[PDB]
Amino acid sequence: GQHYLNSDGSRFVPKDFYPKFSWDTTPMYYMFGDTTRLLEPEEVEFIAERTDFLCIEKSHGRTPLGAAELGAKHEAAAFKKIKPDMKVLFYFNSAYAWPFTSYNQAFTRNKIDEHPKLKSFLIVDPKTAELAHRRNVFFFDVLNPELREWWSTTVAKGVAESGCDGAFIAQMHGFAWLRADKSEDVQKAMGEMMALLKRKMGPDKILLGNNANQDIAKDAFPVMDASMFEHYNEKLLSKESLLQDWDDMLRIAQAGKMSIFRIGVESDPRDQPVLAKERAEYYLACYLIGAQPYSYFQYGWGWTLSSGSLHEFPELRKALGPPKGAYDRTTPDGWEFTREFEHASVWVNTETGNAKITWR
Repeated sequence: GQHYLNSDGSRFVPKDFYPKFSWDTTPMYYMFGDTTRLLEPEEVEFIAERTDFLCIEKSHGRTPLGAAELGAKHEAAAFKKIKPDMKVLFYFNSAYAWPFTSYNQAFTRNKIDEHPKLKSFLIVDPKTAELAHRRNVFFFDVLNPELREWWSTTVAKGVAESGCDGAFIAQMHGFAWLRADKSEDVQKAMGEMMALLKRKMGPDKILLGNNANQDIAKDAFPVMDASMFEHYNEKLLSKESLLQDWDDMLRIAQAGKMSIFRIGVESDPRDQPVLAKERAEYYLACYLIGAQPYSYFQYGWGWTLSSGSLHEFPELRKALGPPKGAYDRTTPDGWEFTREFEHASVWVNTETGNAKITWR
């Protein structure tokens, strides 16, 4: 047991800048933000005890501090005072120009016309000859080389100003459905933009791409250090999608990269804390079937500070230990899966949505 082993028995060799990893208990990732407030010291202590790897969300602290990158800067420092080697990621969306950081402050109806260069980075709706938008939030255009340069420099600036250890990049799609005849070009452009960002952050920084297991992200995946399975709808939680998650987790590990297996109970078929606490065994089991070295579980019912990060899910603190082998599909075409760890036996039926982890 001298080196962490992927489920195929190959050795996983982490990069020197990766977060800590252990099988002692369930490996965790946390992700949260609150527009209205910073974390209290006691909340920082709570989360720090439970993870070595987290991300501050897109609006955090914007009201008290005036800009969301200042929320990130504040929490990164607060966490690192406790655990200096905690890894804290800065969030930035590749698609929606959320106007919550100072960097994106111009992307509002009342300011964007005064910033013609920034405005020129945005997608136009042909039906109106006006900016495309979703509820008054504008759309970056990844096909615009000037946008790729500006955005990648901006994210690197946010990482540097906030003292974070890398970036969480939301969205890989580049609004391809708005220019479907250029879908392949969009995929390649996303790769180019991610590659610019990876270089501009400099050494020892983590690049995590949300849903970068998907085909649309194939040109971006090589430069990523990590990828998240967001499970953003019921379809992505189907028995077939979970089997695909497990395949993808192995492929990501074989590439030397990290995965985050994230669950939001908001996509469960069924009061959110009660439901999430009841369903934790099932969703944890789904992660453990496929878990790999330098993979992490995230659990809750959303992305705000109140969406689960501050609740105790007791299963996540129980002794786990290294896997004894890859999972077994109990019957070759059935939907029962098992896996044995040093301190636990995992059983899940992903067709019926039931599980049992026997902790030993």
